[PDB]
Amino acid sequence: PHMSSTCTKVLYFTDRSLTPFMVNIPKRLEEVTLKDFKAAIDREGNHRYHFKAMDPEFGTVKEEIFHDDDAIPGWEGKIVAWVEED
Repeated sequence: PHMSSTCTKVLYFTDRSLTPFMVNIPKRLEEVTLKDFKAAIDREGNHRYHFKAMDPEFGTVKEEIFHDDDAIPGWEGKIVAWVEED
């Protein structure tokens, strides 16, 4: 079963693993929201979400995002995220 090109691949780290997980979002990227990431990683409970971003002032940072509806940062079809127990 084959996927479309409107994939965005996500690497995510978890509290409970040393090795990242890789999953895909069936959205482009300018379309992915915390809602979609949430679903994709399908972990349940209370978590905090931090994402690889570039801020023009601080450089590369892990920027926390909270709201289902917020857009999430990525680059060239890739998202990098960290999940924690909250």
